Amino acid sequence: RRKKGGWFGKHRGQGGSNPKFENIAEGLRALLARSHVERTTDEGTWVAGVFVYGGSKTSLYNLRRGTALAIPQCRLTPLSRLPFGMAPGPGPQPGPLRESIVCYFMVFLQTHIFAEVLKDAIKDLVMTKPAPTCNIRVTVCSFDDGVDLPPWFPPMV
Amino acid sequence: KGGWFGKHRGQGGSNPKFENIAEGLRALLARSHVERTTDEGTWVAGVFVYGGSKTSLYNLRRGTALAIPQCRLTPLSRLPFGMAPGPGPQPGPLRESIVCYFMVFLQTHIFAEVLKDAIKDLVMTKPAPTCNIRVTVCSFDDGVDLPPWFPPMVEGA
Amino acid sequence: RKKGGWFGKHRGQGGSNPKFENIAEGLRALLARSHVERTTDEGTWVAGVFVYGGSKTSLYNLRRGTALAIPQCRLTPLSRLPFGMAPGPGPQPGPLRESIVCYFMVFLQTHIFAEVLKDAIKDLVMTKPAPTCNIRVTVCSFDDGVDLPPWFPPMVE
Amino acid sequence: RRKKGGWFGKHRGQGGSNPKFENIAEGLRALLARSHVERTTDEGTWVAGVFVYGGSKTSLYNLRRGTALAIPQCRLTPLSRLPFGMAPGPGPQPGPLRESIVCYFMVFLQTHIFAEVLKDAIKDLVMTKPAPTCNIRVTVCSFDDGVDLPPWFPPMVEGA
DNA sequence: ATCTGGGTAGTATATGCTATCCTAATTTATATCTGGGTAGCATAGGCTATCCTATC
DNA sequence: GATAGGATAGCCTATGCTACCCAGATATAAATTAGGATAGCATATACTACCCAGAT
Repeated sequence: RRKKGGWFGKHRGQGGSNPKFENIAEGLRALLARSHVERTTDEGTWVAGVFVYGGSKTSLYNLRRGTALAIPQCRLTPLSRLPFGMAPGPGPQPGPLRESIVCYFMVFLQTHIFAEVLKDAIKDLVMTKPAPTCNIRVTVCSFDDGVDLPPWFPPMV
Repeated sequence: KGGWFGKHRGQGGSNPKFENIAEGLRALLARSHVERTTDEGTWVAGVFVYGGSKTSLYNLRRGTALAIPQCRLTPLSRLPFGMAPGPGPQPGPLRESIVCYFMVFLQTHIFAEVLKDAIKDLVMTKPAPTCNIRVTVCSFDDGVDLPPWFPPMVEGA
Repeated sequence: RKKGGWFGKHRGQGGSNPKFENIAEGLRALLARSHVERTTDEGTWVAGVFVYGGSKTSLYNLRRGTALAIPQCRLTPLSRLPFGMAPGPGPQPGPLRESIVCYFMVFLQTHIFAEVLKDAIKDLVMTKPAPTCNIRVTVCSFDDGVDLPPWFPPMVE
Repeated sequence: RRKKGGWFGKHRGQGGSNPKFENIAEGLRALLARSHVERTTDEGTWVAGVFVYGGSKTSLYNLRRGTALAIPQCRLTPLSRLPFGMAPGPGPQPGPLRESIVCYFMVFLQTHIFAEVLKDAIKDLVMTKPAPTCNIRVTVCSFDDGVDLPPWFPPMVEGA
């Protein structure tokens, strides 16, 4: 048939459970269970995370949602396009405002050891799969200053 | 104004306001020479100007585009909620606030930091609707493998 | 439900049967690995193959398969093996003594092709499980002669 | 006359002492005693089978019982029949499995220089006397390999 | 009272979500591919006179 | 004058030959579910000069 609903009542950030994302999250947290890791931090301030890019859009988004479900203590940026970086060799370099076709999403965590573990787990999860999935590159982040947005200084929640 | 002027997504350039903003930036950036370019081509750090407002951020994006040759910009995107004070419990991992951001990648730690510092100081000189701009030293060891194919690489080299 | 009684087929009716058909097909496929004549001009029986061991039914089936595979062979009926000299200088059994192990004997014309048939039967048995592998095969060389010239020309009289 | 039946005690492949079989065995042994040979092997390996055939059924069963008690190490089997073979004429040939009425029984002897002497004795002593028995031609199997020398289970003497 | 820069509506186009087809072990039948056991025709190895010549 | 000697039984011991119909191991096509992915409102920008009032 056609798309079962254009608009589902879910704005940005309204992400529910789904069997595909459920399986992806289960695989990730099984990979994330290979080492003693902490899902959160006491202060819960976002100064680190994971950078994931490359590959097709529909695979990058699914990987983002899977990382979300696997770590309910994470913060995720939306996908967006990319520009073209510096080319190798002394030639005509591209413009700053140009739009590529490569997508990316960013992860906001608290610590960096766990962020490295998450990046490694995502790398393994991608490596287990073919399709555009392997084209999805992953790198690290370290927001030493902060991505501060007032995180409701933790009481009982 | 309004309507499709025929210009596609990502067709902009010089303007006196962004020219002045970039003059201030480079004047701050010219107080100490740094290796603004890298041999490897791929960069090791990015820029994450967030805060202010969408209009101020877009103006600063243009003022950063026309500021240095070693800079390429993503479209502005929004930021995930730290923890929403609206409801009782914590929001979902995907919940995204109204604070915007955009990404431009700079090699080396000092050159990456000074662009953000100049942006902050310039918006501090400006009125307040833009003083709420804060940036972070998002340094990545493994780096980002951006696509280096410049738009004129189809018919030039 | 249907057992096997006297079908009127005397001692010598080598009628085709799918089990014996495929057994013989496999045998002559194995027998096709060497270039040895299946007959001799004078057609005098001075050699053959000796096959024994395993269950009675396996031995009979192997004999029928060798018959169908080589229409230029002569096959003796099955019977029970004797009690050969086992190790141990004790009360050796009677010379007439017979074991519970069955056997059948093949009468061919030459000896090189007889050894080829022996090896082919060995391989054919070896590629099988069940009591089939219990079947043993050894060679024969009737240098004296099992000659018995018939006087009945069954083709026309 | 005095034809009978019923159980007579002894089982399959068991010799007996009868004057006729005694005389046949004495003749064979006397022929076999003209030249000493290794009637058995130091490891008990038989490399020469025996294929007494021909004659008639009764004259062959009696020859079997006569050869039972004349040779130290022999492995005579129950009697069976023989395949037909050739056909009268160049072209036609009978079936492969077609078996004639000439009977035989298998024996085994160690070494190739005692099996031939057994053949000669079991041929002459039983053919150069009875008309209906003058057709037991022997084709003692002169193998170049071995057979199942120990086809025996541990319960020797039908005991332990 | 002009400066002044500095933010700023009003469209084509890329998104966070929710929807809809190739594949990939994963069973799972599906045929095979050989071994049991089925009887008259044949078959052993025992018997007390039978042998009947066949033989002295 | 019995016997050489095959041969003579006939039920005892129990062999097998012809051909199979079942009784399972053993590959092996074919499904099969299930895990990947590919898609629409409603927002989000980029570009559009221009407004347009701080800001004196």
